[PDB]
Amino acid sequence: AQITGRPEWIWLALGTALMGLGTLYFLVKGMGVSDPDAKKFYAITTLVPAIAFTMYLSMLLGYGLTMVPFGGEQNPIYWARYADWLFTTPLLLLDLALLVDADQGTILALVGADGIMIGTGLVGALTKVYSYRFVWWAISTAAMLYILYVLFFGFTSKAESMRPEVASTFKVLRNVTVVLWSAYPVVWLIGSEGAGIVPLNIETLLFMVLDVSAKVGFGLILLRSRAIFGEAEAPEPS
Amino acid sequence: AQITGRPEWIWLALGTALMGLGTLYFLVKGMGVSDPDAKKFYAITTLVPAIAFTMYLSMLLGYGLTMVPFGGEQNPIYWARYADWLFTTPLLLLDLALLVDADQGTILALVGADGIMIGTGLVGALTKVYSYRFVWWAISTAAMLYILYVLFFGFTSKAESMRPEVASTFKVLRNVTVVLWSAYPVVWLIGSEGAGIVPLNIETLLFMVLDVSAKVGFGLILLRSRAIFGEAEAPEPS
Amino acid sequence: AQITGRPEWIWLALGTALMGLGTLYFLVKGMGVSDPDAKKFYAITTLVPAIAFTMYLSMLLGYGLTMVPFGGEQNPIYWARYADWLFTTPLLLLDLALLVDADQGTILALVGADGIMIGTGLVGALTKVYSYRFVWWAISTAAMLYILYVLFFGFTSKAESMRPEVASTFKVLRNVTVVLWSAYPVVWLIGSEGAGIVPLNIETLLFMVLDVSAKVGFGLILLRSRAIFGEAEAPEPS
Ligand SMILES: *C/C=C(C)/C=C/C=C(C)/C=C/C1=C(C)CCCC1(C)C
Ligand SMILES: *C/C=C(C)/C=C/C=C(C)/C=C/C1=C(C)CCCC1(C)C
Ligand SMILES: *C/C=C(C)/C=C/C=C(C)/C=C/C1=C(C)CCCC1(C)C
Ligand SMILES: CCCCCCCCCCCCC
Ligand SMILES: CCCCCCCCCCCCC
Ligand SMILES: CCCCCCCCCCCCC
Ligand SMILES: CCCCCCCCCCCCC
Ligand SMILES: CCCCCCCCCCCCC
Ligand SMILES: CCCCCCCCCCCCC
Ligand SMILES: CCCCCCCCCCCCC
Ligand SMILES: CCCCCCCCCCCCC
Ligand SMILES: CCCCCCCCCCCCC
Ligand SMILES: CCCCCCCCCCC
Ligand SMILES: CCCCCCCCCCC
Ligand SMILES: CCCCCCCCCCC
Ligand SMILES: CCCCCCCCCCC
Ligand SMILES: CCCCCCCCCCC
Ligand SMILES: CCCCCCCCCCC
Ligand SMILES: CCCCCCCCCCC
Ligand SMILES: CCCCCCCCCCC
Ligand SMILES: CCCCCCCCCCC
Ligand SMILES: CCCCCCCCCCC
Ligand SMILES: CCCCCCCCCCC
Ligand SMILES: CCCCCCCCCCC
Ligand SMILES: CCCCCCCC
Ligand SMILES: CCCCCCCC
Ligand SMILES: CCCCCCCC
Ligand SMILES: CCCCCCCC
Ligand SMILES: CCCCCCCC
Ligand SMILES: CCCCCCCC
Ligand SMILES: CCCCCCCC
Ligand SMILES: CCCCCCCC
Ligand SMILES: CCCCCCCC
Ligand SMILES: CCCCCCCC
Ligand SMILES: CCCCCCCC
Ligand SMILES: CCCCCCCC
Ligand SMILES: CCCCCCCC
Ligand SMILES: CCCCCCCC
Ligand SMILES: CCCCCCCC
Ligand SMILES: CCCCCCCC
Ligand SMILES: CCCCCCCC
Ligand SMILES: CCCCCCCC
Ligand SMILES: CCCCCCCC
Ligand SMILES: CCCCCCCC
Ligand SMILES: CCCCCCCC
Ligand SMILES: CCCCCCCC
Ligand SMILES: CCCCCCCC
Ligand SMILES: CCCCCCCC
Ligand SMILES: CCCCCCCC
Ligand SMILES: CCCCCC
Ligand SMILES: CCCCCC
Ligand SMILES: CCCCCC
Ligand SMILES: CCCCCC
Ligand SMILES: CCCCCC
Ligand SMILES: CCCCCC
Ligand SMILES: CCCCCC
Ligand SMILES: CCCCCC
Ligand SMILES: CCCCCC
Ligand SMILES: CCCCCC
Ligand SMILES: CCCCCC
Ligand SMILES: CCCCCC
Ligand SMILES: CCCCCC
Ligand SMILES: CCCCCC
Ligand SMILES: CCCCCC
Ligand SMILES: CCCCCC
Ligand SMILES: CCCCCC
Ligand SMILES: CCCCCC
Ligand SMILES: CCCCCC
Ligand SMILES: CCCCCC
Ligand SMILES: CCCCCC
Repeated sequence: AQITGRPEWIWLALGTALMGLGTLYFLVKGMGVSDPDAKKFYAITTLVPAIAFTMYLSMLLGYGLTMVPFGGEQNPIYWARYADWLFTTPLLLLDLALLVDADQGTILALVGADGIMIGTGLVGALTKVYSYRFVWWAISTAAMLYILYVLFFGFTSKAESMRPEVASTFKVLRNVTVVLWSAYPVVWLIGSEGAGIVPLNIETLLFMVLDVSAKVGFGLILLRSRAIFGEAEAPEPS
Repeated sequence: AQITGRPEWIWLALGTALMGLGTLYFLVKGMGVSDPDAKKFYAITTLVPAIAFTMYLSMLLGYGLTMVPFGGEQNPIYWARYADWLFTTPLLLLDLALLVDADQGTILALVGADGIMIGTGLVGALTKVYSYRFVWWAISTAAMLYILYVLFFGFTSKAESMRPEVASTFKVLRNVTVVLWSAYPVVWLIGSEGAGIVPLNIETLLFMVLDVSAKVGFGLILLRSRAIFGEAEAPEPS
Repeated sequence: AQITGRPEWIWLALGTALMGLGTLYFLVKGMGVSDPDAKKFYAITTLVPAIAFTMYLSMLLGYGLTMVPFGGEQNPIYWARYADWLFTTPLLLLDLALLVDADQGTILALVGADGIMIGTGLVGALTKVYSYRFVWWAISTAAMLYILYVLFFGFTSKAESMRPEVASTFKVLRNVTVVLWSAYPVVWLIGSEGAGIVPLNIETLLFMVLDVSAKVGFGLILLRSRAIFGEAEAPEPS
């Protein structure tokens, strides 16, 4: 943690803090919720920042950091991010899928595709041959594009099915997802794990901003809506 | 396995044996059970000691043992225990949750909180900076306390819901869980992975006694009850 | 990847290719399927070769290869296969279980037993003490035999239950499974990870042929049948 990771500590520290407080806020928010469906959205959404909190701390303390030889050098790689995403990204997808009461088959596809995206991202992050790192990047990107596709096609129906009553929240949470998520591959490609055009320091800041928005930001919007209570034809505001 | 792990072999061996026989006994016990719900409790409960059997053997053979530098020394750490618990603790929680027909949202919360408890416990077990090991211990402990809380609040209802007919078993299995589980953090804190007040030898014995009671002990009580067959208003003793 | 793995590259390359094309074919095949149940079989079955594709490539590029000291030598071990199987074997079992609408309890048992089979296989593959490698092999084999057993007993009922209408597909997919799966333990035992009677080169070819048949082969048969649409009393050919 001397020359490996240090300048970026500030972002890691802020990251940890913002994720901790977010978890505590959603935790308090969920107290009292007796609604079955509401219970699902709270559990899922609370765990997301909780898990990230854990991994951000591992990176801050230096545990979730490792050196990867490539390009003829020792490159500081935060593998901890993948352990985080492995569980948080599928969970966020569960939030969107549950809103529209997606089919099991669609959930499985979304989850599997995400595991591939993260798993291949991790392999690319640890791959010793530079050129091959981008081969893994391309496959993970295809996995992501598959996911984005599913979220926009064959995932809704207003004819009393998936988006018949209150689907406005889903549309907004979908907008954020596609926008934020699509930024990760770019950051990775230009940062320390990729071309190295942006220093690890700036890379960390970007991932911190993206993570907090995709977890806490995403969470705030979802847990404030009325869509988490009713889908048939009952809002349930209070 | 020379100076790293040796004196504790006896407990590891006994551990392995008691877990093996327990798995074989539950295995035989489940033969014939056609009851759907009963089938769930048998599958879950049989797998628990089966998994532990595997990990206890890995520790006995030396595979699930690693050296962790901290406190200015090479500390023998049985990481295998975490691989065990990662799967067995959520499974035990599934047994309790299924008994009371808990909500999905509650199951998710219980499972997620457990994964955090185990994951953070593992990170603390492998952390190179001594003082930081206890930071991970505190977080894992909070996760555990969260779980214990859930098991005692907003997890029952006699008004024909969660604990309307036969909930006596749940109460007894809950008593054992809170008592045994709460002992793990103490053992860890005073043993080899923590302060080092108790030798690894005695630590292993304690974890062996606790594990067998929380798995086989817990299993015997559950698989003998009638609660595994009926919940509505039918015991189904024979 | 110099003396460790090289001669076997051809099989790894072919493996990668056959798995890629298989995934792409099932992908195209699933386009349009609106049937809920059909959706499950397509998702599961498509992901299988997709995951294997990823791991076959990791082995081809050298990432999923490691050296394991035993027998007084450095033995080239493709650990990547276990990461593949960890997810693909349970998924294939889900296909068979879903066809007959197996009970939850039975699915859990099948899944748990498979995780043990793969996990113990992995430990045996990485174990440093030669003789102990076969102890792990025996346990994994018992796990496999348990699975085969379940697939042939207490897994069907023509009296309007599990195999009342179209169970012919299940019988054929069961025949292939038991035959192909039973070959893996033999190959492992006689190959590089075991006795070393068959060179790693030939071992790889065998696993490649077995994998493609158990994934793509198995997939083609399943995704062409009408059983994936109806079970009650409706084929749904077109
Ligand atoms: C809380 C974190 C979230 C929502 C993270 C999402 C991450 C991604 C969409 C990352 C995807 C990647 C690729 C498509 C290519 C390879 C590198 C990754 C892992 C950055
Ligand atoms: C079969 C094993 C069982 C039921 C094990 C349960 C384990 C725990 C409740 C362990 C919890 C821990 C903490 C709360 C703090 C950090 C260390 C641990 C992992 C021992
Ligand atoms: C796509 C791959 C498939 C269907 C692979 C299946 C693998 C097995 C049935 C492997 C089982 C093994 C044992 C029973 C003993 C130890 C070694 C293994 C892992 C080869
Ligand atoms: C910043 C808080 C750290 C959390 C430690 C334990 C968390 C358990 C979270 C469970 C969340 C869903 C119910
Ligand atoms: C709303 C009922 C839930 C039925 C099970 C859904 C499984 C979702 C998989 C999520 C992946 C977890 C990391
Ligand atoms: C790099 C830009 C930082 C943006 C921070 C935005 C915080 C949003 C607070 C919510 C305000 C609602 C009206
Ligand atoms: C001590 C017995 C070792 C077990 C080896 C294989 C176990 C498979 C267990 C499946 C349990 C739930 C059905
Ligand atoms: C009784 C029906 C079961 C519905 C799914 C429950 C999922 C439980 C998660 C258990 C965690 C496994 C390690
Ligand atoms: C350290 C104390 C050992 C306790 C062993 C107890 C075994 C319990 C057997 C059940 C007896 C039922 C009457
Ligand atoms: C819907 C189930 C499959 C999801 C697959 C995502 C795959 C991304 C890369 C695949 C490589 C193709 C050979
Ligand atoms: C057809 C409804 C599905 C209910 C959940 C089944 C869980 C199957 C576990 C599969 C293991 C995944 C690797
Ligand atoms: C080692 C033998 C190779 C076998 C290849 C068989 C491919 C099967 C193609 C399907 C033909 C259907 C009539
Ligand atoms: C300086 C540490 C602060 C910890 C927060 C305690 C309050 C938790 C409740 C959140 C509303
Ligand atoms: C040496 C390269 C091996 C082939 C890799 C397949 C890559 C597919 C990328 C996504 C279109
Ligand atoms: C309708 C929900 C809005 C999501 C994006 C919010 C960005 C808020 C920033 C305030 C300047
Ligand atoms: C999604 C729009 C694409 C913008 C261009 C990104 C390129 C980044 C690399 C800088 C050389
Ligand atoms: C000395 C090894 C004993 C193995 C046990 C075989 C019997 C299994 C059936 C359990 C009632
Ligand atoms: C240097 C310490 C970093 C802050 C850690 C947060 C710990 C929370 C413990 C549970 C109350
Ligand atoms: C009502 C179930 C009892 C659980 C604790 C049992 C301990 C038994 C020990 C016998 C001396
Ligand atoms: C749950 C009751 C607490 C008893 C005290 C445990 C302290 C153990 C440490 C010994 C110095
Ligand atoms: C030489 C690479 C070929 C890639 C395949 C592109 C077509 C995909 C659609 C499959 C029918
Ligand atoms: C030194 C050997 C330890 C005992 C292992 C139990 C093996 C069971 C194999 C399956 C019948
Ligand atoms: C009834 C399905 C057949 C499964 C085995 C097929 C083998 C085909 C090989 C063609 C020579
Ligand atoms: C399933 C039939 C068994 C055939 C014999 C396999 C033995 C392989 C080892 C070669 C010495
Ligand atoms: C000198 C104190 C370091 C910062 C502590 C802040 C906790 C978020
Ligand atoms: C150390 C700062 C604590 C953050 C509290 C949350 C502000 C809304
Ligand atoms: C159900 C998803 C399986 C996870 C596969 C891992 C991808 C490399
Ligand atoms: C209709 C979608 C436009 C193209 C989106 C992304 C390209 C990879
Ligand atoms: C909700 C409409 C999406 C438009 C996205 C623009 C793509 C660059
Ligand atoms: C409503 C416009 C959608 C914009 C989506 C952004 C494309 C990257
Ligand atoms: C490296 C990224 C390729 C471009 C993808 C789509 C641009 C919006
Ligand atoms: C050189 C500074 C990079 C700017 C990052 C902006 C954070 C929102
Ligand atoms: C000398 C024999 C060692 C002990 C074997 C016992 C198996 C539980
Ligand atoms: C080696 C001892 C075998 C244990 C058998 C179980 C006793 C009830
Ligand atoms: C460090 C915790 C791992 C998260 C597992 C996710 C539980 C569904
Ligand atoms: C009502 C609960 C009493 C306190 C229990 C545990 C303290 C951490
Ligand atoms: C069933 C009542 C629980 C009392 C536990 C005592 C706490 C130290
Ligand atoms: C019925 C009394 C409950 C005791 C619980 C034990 C507290 C650690
Ligand atoms: C190290 C443990 C702190 C005390 C927890 C509750 C005592 C029953
Ligand atoms: C010095 C012996 C420790 C006692 C452990 C007791 C096992 C129940
Ligand atoms: C010289 C070209 C190597 C083989 C490429 C084939 C892709 C399947
Ligand atoms: C490089 C060969 C491509 C394979 C296409 C699939 C043949 C049916
Ligand atoms: C060594 C076996 C791992 C256990 C996985 C649990 C299956 C639900
Ligand atoms: C009725 C089954 C015959 C024996 C099968 C496998 C032996 C391990
Ligand atoms: C479908 C009948 C199975 C016979 C298998 C032969 C075993 C060697
Ligand atoms: C219909 C005959 C079944 C053959 C099964 C093969 C046994 C290994
Ligand atoms: C090494 C394998 C033992 C024999 C198993 C059953 C033969 C069909
Ligand atoms: C020496 C060649 C081994 C034969 C392997 C056959 C592939 C089906
Ligand atoms: C030396 C490799 C043997 C493989 C022969 C042909 C495989 C079909
Ligand atoms: C990022 C801080 C989370 C709390 C928002 C109210
Ligand atoms: C502790 C604050 C409670 C928040 C209620 C909405
Ligand atoms: C579960 C932690 C995995 C670490 C990845 C390098
Ligand atoms: C669970 C471990 C995640 C890290 C991957 C190397
Ligand atoms: C690696 C992630 C596993 C996905 C489980 C649904
Ligand atoms: C690099 C892939 C970007 C995808 C755009 C949505
Ligand atoms: C220094 C400001 C940090 C906030 C990140 C968006
Ligand atoms: C610990 C031994 C398990 C069997 C109890 C009958
Ligand atoms: C092999 C013993 C059978 C047990 C029946 C209860
Ligand atoms: C799956 C085995 C993980 C080992 C942890 C150090
Ligand atoms: C599955 C691996 C568990 C060990 C963690 C280091
Ligand atoms: C690491 C444990 C995963 C939890 C799956 C429900
Ligand atoms: C160290 C935590 C103990 C919890 C008591 C139930
Ligand atoms: C020597 C006795 C071991 C039993 C553990 C409770
Ligand atoms: C092995 C090739 C897969 C495609 C079969 C049509
Ligand atoms: C691209 C080919 C389409 C296949 C339709 C069955
Ligand atoms: C998730 C990858 C694990 C690698 C096993 C050695
Ligand atoms: C997820 C990691 C699989 C490799 C086991 C060592
Ligand atoms: C290691 C495989 C986990 C099984 C999840 C159902
Ligand atoms: C080595 C085990 C073979 C099993 C035969 C079906
Ligand atoms: C060289 C032929 C390869 C096909 C494997 C069955």
